[PDB]
Amino acid sequence: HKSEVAHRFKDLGEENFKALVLIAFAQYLQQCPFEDHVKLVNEVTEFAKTCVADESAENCDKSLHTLFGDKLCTVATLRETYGEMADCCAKQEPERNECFLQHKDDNPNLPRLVRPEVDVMCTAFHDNEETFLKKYLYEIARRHPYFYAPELLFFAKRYKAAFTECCQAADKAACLLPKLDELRDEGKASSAKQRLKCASLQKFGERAFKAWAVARLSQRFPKAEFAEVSKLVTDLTKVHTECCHGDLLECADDRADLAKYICENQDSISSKLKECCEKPLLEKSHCIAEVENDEMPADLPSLAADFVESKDVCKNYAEAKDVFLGMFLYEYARRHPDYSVVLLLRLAKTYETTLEKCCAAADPHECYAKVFDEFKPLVEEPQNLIKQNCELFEQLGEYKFQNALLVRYTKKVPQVSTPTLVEVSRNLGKVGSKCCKHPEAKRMPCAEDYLSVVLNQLCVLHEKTPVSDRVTKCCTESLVNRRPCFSALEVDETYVPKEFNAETFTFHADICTLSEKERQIKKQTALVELVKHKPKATKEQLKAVMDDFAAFVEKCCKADDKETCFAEEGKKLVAASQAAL
Ligand SMILES: CCCCCCCCCCCCCCCC(=O)O
Ligand SMILES: CCCCCCCCCCCCCCCC(=O)O
Ligand SMILES: CCCCCCCCCCCCCCCC(=O)O
Repeated sequence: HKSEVAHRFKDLGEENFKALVLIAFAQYLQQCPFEDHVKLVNEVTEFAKTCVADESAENCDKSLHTLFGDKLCTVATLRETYGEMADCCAKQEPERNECFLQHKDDNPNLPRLVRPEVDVMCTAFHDNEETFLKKYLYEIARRHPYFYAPELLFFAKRYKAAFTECCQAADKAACLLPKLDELRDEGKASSAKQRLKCASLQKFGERAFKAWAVARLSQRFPKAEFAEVSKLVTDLTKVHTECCHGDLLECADDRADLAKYICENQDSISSKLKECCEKPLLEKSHCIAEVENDEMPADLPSLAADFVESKDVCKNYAEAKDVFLGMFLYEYARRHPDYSVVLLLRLAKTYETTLEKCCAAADPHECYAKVFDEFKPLVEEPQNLIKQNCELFEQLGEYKFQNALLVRYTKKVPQVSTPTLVEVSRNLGKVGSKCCKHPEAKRMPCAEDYLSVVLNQLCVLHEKTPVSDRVTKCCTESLVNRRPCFSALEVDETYVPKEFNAETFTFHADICTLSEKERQIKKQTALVELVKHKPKATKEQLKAVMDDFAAFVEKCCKADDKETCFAEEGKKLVAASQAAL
């Protein structure tokens, strides 16, 4: 163990090494062009083969942090381009790498990536596959400097497979564009989960991150003993502290070590783990982070013995409050993989709250005796919400279910901008389509997975351009209460109806030539403004107006001379709609 570069080259292989080196330079030097990075990648690879041949060669005994920072500081354009970042070069290496990380620009000033036409992509992919995917790996990495490099590499290989299958197909667009749409969405979703996990650790505390994670790991590894989950939670906390700080190497070493440990101690952890532990280094931690929940042991008793019926429950809890709440959490969670994590955390917080009041009252035992009965209004709320919404989703379809959510949320918070209202109703409509296809025992974790990110994205938007104190209130009470708080918002009785604007309800025949997607957004936009202009309208009245509108679209798109219709019937639909309301 003499050369860090040599070691990492042998472990990753040359292809994976070159890609990771490209990503890491793209994340630090986000304004240099692609060909500057390619030159750096090749110089670093040529040097890396020098060390594979002879670990004693000059410079091979250097730290990777040292080698990386030295190559950063050879860039002659550095001060002209990045300014203050060039002053990091005057430092010695502990502070130098720290100085470089401070100057990472998440959310930089780059134009949005345009998806080219399908045949443009396939010709480019065929004509120079490597530079096509690599230029795009550069564009993505420089836009997401904190995105964990190996995972970015895993997205790239999914893109490669989609172009290899689809570009040799009969209908390229039909094959490819669903695969690119799923990949785009999962890419944005991963970025947001990571920004969410890091915000939990930064603002709310290491404690809440361990609460989460105990819950999740106990659902995932229900056969494991509490001490083994505590160990894993400790390791996870370090891993994610490091990765949030932005230092790629230490983050990745930590996840590798964690992956190695889990794979050796398979027997104390989970059975559904041999597949992930068969795969190469790069992929194992990623694979484990997603592994299916193991099956719980069949012989599991009520928790009531350990956690309500004991005397020596207030003593046990006072001896180590967080270890005891963790054991409660661990036991509830391994029994309920059908629960969301946040639901298990509400149960845990409820138990804590009562032990705190009851362990210092007259008789404890009879004070906290009916404690599990407090769980049931908490469990049934998410369950009922999902049952009702999946029934609704199956009656309407996805699009008409979006419209249903659109009216609900506009009435709840009519001060939100119309595009945001449309975007989240549409987003949550697709959450119905995906999660309601699960059986009931799996709808709640599926729903939480999408809602927590939608809700955190919403809250971050809102702190920027705020609009409603009630939204602020949900976005800054507990992270755990965020979804129920939103669900509990009632229709806004204070809102002054937005004043009628004739153009907002003026339609032209271009609506017949638009895609279904853009037709629906044009119409979903008009629905929001209709509810914002008449927030008192009933479900019956709105369905009266909406049906009349869909007969005005069909009549005027079926008609000899389209655009005189849209203005003539349009005058009539508005006048009659203003009158029914
Ligand atoms: C000359 C310095 C260049 C920097 C070298 C590139 C550093 C990237 C190394 C990443 C190793 C990742 C191993 C996989 C770990 C995991 O996610 O389980
Ligand atoms: C291995 C033990 C780790 C520690 C686990 C402690 C569990 C905490 C239980 C209370 C849940 C609190 C949820 C976070 C936000 C809050 O405090 O309101
Ligand atoms: C930028 C500000 C945006 C604020 C968003 C307000 C629009 C409502 C969003 C509700 C999402 C949470 C869904 C909870 C489930 C339910 O519908 O009961």
